Amino acid sequence: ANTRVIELFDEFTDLIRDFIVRHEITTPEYETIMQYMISVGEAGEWPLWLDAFFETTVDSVSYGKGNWTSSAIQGPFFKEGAPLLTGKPATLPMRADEPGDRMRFTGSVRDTSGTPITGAVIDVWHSTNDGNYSFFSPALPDQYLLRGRVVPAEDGSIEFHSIRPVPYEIPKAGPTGQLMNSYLGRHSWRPAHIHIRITADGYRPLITQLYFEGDPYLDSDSCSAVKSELVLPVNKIDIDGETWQLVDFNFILQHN
Amino acid sequence: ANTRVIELFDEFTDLIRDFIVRHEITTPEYETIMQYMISVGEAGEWPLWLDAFFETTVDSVSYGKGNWTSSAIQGPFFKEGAPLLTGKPATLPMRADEPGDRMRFTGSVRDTSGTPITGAVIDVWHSTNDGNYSFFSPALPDQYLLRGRVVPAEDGSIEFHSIRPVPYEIPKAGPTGQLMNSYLGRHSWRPAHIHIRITADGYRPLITQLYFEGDPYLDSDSCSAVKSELVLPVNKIDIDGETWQLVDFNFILQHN
Ligand SMILES: Oc1ccc(O)c(O)c1
Ligand SMILES: [Cl-]
Ligand SMILES: [Fe+3]
Repeated sequence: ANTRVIELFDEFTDLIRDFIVRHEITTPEYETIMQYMISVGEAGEWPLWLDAFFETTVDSVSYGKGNWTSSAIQGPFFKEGAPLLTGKPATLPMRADEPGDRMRFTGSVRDTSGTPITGAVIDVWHSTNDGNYSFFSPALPDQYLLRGRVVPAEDGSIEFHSIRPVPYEIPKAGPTGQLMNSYLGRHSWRPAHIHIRITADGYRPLITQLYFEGDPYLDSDSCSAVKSELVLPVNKIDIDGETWQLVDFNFILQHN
Repeated sequence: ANTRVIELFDEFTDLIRDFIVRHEITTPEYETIMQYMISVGEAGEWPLWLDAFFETTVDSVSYGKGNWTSSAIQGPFFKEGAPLLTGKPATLPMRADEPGDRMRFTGSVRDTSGTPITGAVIDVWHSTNDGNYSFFSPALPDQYLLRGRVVPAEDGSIEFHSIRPVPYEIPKAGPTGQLMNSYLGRHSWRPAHIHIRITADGYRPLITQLYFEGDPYLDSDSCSAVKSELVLPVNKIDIDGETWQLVDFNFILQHN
């Protein structure tokens, strides 16, 4: 689109060139940068690397604060074609003895006023206790597991159980890992989270994630994605052997 | 941990983050970028694209103007290992019936004091008429074509023969070319240039380029790397009833 790209480019160009000058970026520097950017290309990191530092912001622009439910970063992990789920307590598809703490999510889907949005479909997915997002892991089938679509009751409410997601270290060994881990000498962890997308004819898509109080990497997310409005109050319930974690959330929507 | 790296990178990201924001960079735009960035690596174009937009700027910090020869950007197409050329007249390795006007290059290398620098070796590389560089074109073989190393005579003069470069167009079909030609509605032409590198014990290495007077793209370089001081007159002075191009430059080197 010619005129828009023309605008941004030139301004982008000047921005970097000015960055190069003010910091007298030398040739070996240039060369390391270029080398590095090649690295990222050579592995599959661009959506990873870009989503890590920049989408939080591409996000803040696209949907922006206010009394909706706040969006959050989509991530390089979504997968279309999730199953419609409808069972006893409507569970995410998971292996047997999928490990560690069991989880319960409860909530609403109402519009500005507060009137339940019946025609909502609602995708959700999240990483195994073990840091792996199926479809993106040698360890895991290329199937629907901890992924799935859920419909709201006409009363408003929704429910699903899954397992409790936990802190994920982005590949220590990736260009992004090295950048986060070694050169910047910080860490490659995100807080425990659950990604969520919500369609509805006649409203505006929403895409967000939720995290957990007492989450050690809340203040320090690698991907600077955590808004506070989206940290989950967490009830640790001990239904014998299997310790459960229950969580509640009320979604409100854009509404075209 | 790298504090240069810490400091530049944080600023780098805050800028980009600023940039995204003031310009309302929308998700679809974001993705097109990512898609672009990716397709740049796939075309192995980082060192193309990057040098085209930024090497001019890195060049100007990390080497200064003065009574020695002005440097210029290296570009993506340098190769280490070109052969020493020693000859009746030294001649760059060239395919049979290699298309273009026969060019004859003369000059010298001396120091800021006037003394010939007899210990210098001069790398030279330029494109084929056809606008291709060896080792960087699937249309030429990975062998040293139109690359070689000349050394000056005891009296410090240099001479090589070769074909005379012509204006070069970054392939319109690349991601880089597509950006420049289509997306920005500009062109992607550089003027005929000869890349030079001089190294010599005692001296700071020089990498530069030589342009030709009249060169139609002179006032309009895609990479925007021409410098008036580096535009050689061309003397079309014929011999054996055949059409030579005569070009002469005197190199001057800084000490250390
Ligand atoms: O950025 C560039 C592109 C093409 C060239 O021939 C060159 O020397 C530099
Ligand atoms: Cl060598
Ligand atoms: Fe995730």
